[PDB]
Amino acid sequence: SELLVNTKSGKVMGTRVPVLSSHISAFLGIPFAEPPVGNMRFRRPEPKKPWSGVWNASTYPNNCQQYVDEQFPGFSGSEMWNPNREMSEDCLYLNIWVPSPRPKSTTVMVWIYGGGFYSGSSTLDVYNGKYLAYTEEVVLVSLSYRVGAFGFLALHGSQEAPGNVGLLDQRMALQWVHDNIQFFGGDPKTVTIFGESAGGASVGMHILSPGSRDLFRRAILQSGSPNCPWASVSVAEGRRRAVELGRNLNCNLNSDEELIHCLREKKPQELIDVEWNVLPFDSIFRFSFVPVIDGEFFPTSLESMLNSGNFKKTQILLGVNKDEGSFFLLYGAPGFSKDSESKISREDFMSGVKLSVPHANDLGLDAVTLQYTDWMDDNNGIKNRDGLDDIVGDHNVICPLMHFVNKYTKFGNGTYLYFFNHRASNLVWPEWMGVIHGYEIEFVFGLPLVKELNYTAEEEALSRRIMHYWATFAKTGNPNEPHSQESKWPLFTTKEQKFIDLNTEPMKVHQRLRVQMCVFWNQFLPKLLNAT
Amino acid sequence: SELLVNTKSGKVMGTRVPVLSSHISAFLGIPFAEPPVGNMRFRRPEPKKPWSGVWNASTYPNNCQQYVDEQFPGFSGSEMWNPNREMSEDCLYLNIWVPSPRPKSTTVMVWIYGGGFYSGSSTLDVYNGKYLAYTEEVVLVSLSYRVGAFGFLALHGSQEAPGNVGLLDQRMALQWVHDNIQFFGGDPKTVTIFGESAGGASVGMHILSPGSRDLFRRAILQSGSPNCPWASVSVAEGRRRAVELGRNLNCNLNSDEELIHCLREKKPQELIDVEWNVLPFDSIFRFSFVPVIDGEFFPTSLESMLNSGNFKKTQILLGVNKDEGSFFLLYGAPGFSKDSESKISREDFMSGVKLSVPHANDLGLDAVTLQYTDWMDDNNGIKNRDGLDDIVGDHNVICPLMHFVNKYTKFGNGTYLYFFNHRASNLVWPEWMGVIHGYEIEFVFGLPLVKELNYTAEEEALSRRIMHYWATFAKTGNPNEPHSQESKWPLFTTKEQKFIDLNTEPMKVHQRLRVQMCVFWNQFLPKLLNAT
Repeated sequence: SELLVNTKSGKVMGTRVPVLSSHISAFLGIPFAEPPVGNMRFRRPEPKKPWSGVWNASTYPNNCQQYVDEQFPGFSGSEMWNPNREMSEDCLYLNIWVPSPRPKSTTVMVWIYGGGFYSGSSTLDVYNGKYLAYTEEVVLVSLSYRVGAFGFLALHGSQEAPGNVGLLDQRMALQWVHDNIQFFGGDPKTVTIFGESAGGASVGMHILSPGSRDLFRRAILQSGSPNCPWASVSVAEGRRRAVELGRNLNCNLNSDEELIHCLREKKPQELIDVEWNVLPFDSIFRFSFVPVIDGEFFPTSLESMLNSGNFKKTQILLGVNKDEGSFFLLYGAPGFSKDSESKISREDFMSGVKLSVPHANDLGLDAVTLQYTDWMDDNNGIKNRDGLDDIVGDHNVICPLMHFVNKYTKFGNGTYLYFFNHRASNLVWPEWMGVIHGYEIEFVFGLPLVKELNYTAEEEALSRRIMHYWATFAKTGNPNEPHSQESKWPLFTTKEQKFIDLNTEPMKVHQRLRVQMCVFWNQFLPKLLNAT
Repeated sequence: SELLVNTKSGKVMGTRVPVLSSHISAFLGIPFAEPPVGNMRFRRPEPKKPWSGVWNASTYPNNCQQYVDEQFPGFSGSEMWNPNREMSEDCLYLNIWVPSPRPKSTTVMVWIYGGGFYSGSSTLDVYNGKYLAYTEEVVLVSLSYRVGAFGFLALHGSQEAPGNVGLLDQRMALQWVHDNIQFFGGDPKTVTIFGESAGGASVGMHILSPGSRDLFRRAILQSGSPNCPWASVSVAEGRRRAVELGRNLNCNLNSDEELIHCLREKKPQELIDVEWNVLPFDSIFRFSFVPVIDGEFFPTSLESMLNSGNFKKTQILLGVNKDEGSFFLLYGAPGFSKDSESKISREDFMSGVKLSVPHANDLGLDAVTLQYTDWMDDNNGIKNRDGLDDIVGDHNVICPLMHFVNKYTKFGNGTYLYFFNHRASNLVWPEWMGVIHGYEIEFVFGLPLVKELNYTAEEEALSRRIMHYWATFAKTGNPNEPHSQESKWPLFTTKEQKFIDLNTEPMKVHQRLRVQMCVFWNQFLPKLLNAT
């Protein structure tokens, strides 16, 4: 049967699903690890023990335990990111969408969801891989991994809670794909891992980590890179936060043994209820439990690795959205509201700057403020709001990605850069937020092809182009069709640094994406903070 | 006789001079101080002893001893600034242009020449006051003062060479005007002192100094302010430079007494030949012997004085030229040449930055470079050349003047600001230098009214407007005619900060002259250098 597959872990039974008036096979909720529960909480994952009989893979699995956004109850804009399944620590599963008839050896794409390492689900409607699998004829896989304290609590030196276990979950899933995707018609030697935000950072982390490199062929990074200021912490800061977490739950802190034991006795929601209390600074775009530079998963500092070419050399495709910062300002900066234009005063502007660059001394804050202020019109509410939006996006997403791309490109085999600036016609978020963090995802997964979702004809066209770029890149290492007559997406080189815009207008090639600001965030500010 | 005047110092005989087909009286070379020679070198000036008989004031006096620019022998562009009379330490004289018939009590204007405190002459063709005196019907006076070591060698604590004696020369001349201008038809209660560059800084210094304030009514500052980074030094740096000067001439350095005695035995040219060797840094727009914050002429620091309103409160008219820095780059920065377009490489750009801000540490140099670099086109030779031109002008002239104007305006009785951006059609300097430091002077003194000098009709018109603005301001404290139909030069206020352009086009009012850069030079950079 087309829905029956015998893998190395056992047999699996999928289900037939309708898609754009046709059908494809879906294998949902396939386990790739032993349930990380009880004494296994915080530990590295262990391979799923093979099973007898047939595993029923017709329904989505549970979502990993996580903080749930209740800022706007009932609002689709925010609830579309919340878990849509029961939460459980027993959540290490993967999903596979296979074309019909089942291929023999076709290109594979593995999606790694984002969510700031503190949230995320492989089961969201926006991640439904059936459209992409069907349209581009690829085997689409979406994995899952532990988030929050569950996946990143880090007490370096201890083997009970070493940290980075969430990244190891991802790796274990990639290992399963490498070992079993051939039975689903996928080519294990042609897998492209791709992800957004924390997922994009994760992809970059696997490119860097010696232990992950051999498990995939190519990579795509959307709005995220390994070197993002929020993507990782030192073992010292990791340790400090783990201890403070224990302190919030009145745990014995005399030893790692007692802290870890005390934390493993807590219900999941108990850890989640105090998760945010361990941040060192009053900040925005900063998350509690994230990857840690441990000297194991990451041999040395990310910067030294990028400088010496200590990473997988292959082709990469990556980019960012025009307004990455608006989401974080709406949720935590004074002056911003979902239902107002959020025109910002000078007061709130400087308050926002302090929140956006928490690690900066006064001189640093002044440098940022000057860099983003138009002194011929400093009380312009719209300029202050947009200036703040740019600061958050440049510092947290764009400039770090540009640093990565430039460092990677010196040793890589091919780079393709994009700048997504189309605001969906059916967005429910206010206009001031612009092209929001994460909203290019729906175009990548082809939601605009479904009439009932209410996108325009140009947005369907844009979605098909993007899906085809992504899949052709996954297949060949070049998003462009060899003999196409269509406009060509140029290769990003150290010299020209070309990139293209991604919207419904005719392709436009540019150069040096936000260089002016990035030189500020990547060269000057760091120098200033280190000297003062 | 119209050419005979009996002053408190004695009688003077002037001469009749032709001007634009008419005539006026001229009293040239009137002594206002005892010749500061011999044991008087470096000392404060003493009043000129009254004389019997008639002083022949029909010819220009000698020019004070000074360094002479020989960079372009024969070239009018540079030689028009060199002394046009015999040089001599016996040079403290003043000149007066009086309308005919002689007025009874008319507005007086006293010109104070610039020249970086190391050069300058009251006798240059561009300072011929006959045009302004004649056209606007004002009594025009031009004074002189000691420059270089002769006027600013400073060994604080010593009374033999206290410093600031060049400023005291100016003051003594202003004292003579106050005491005697009534005999020439001038109103001693309506005198406006005005000057360019070091002369403008001087004007600002008299506004600040308690001992000078009562000697004039209003002031005009052209391309210069008291707080300019090159206009003054501490008593410590002054002392240090005086000692190094002595060291260049192999003087006994055991005591001030011996140093001063050794210096007074040197011929003038001996001091001038080594004057430039005492600068602390490899620099541009920095001069050896300048005014010193002595606690006497200047009660406290200039900044504390400006902050507490410790200065003469009256009306002021001031402004700058579009390209103040080009002159200094041509003469001392790598890559610039008089006969080439001077397109600058990245190499020479950063070399120029180091030369322009000598006091800056590496972080400071980086801050400047980033502030003036277009990273989307960093190898653009024209952008680098112009960027450097802007740096020199903003740091040395414009931003310091904007700081002064904003601080002064809080306590003053009326401010009028201008931005001179017309490049004379007959300029001999290359095009890349633009609207050069000092080239608004010829329009202020009305040279464009003389056909033989080859200016256009619009430049004659511009000159008349400017002369009329200057003279009407001198007379009333407002450059505008009460019931004129002409376009009005708005008052600069703390709130609106309005200013006008000065060119051959219809008047255009603007606001916040180069605020973006000035906030960098007046608030940020100083904070950076103090913290690091």
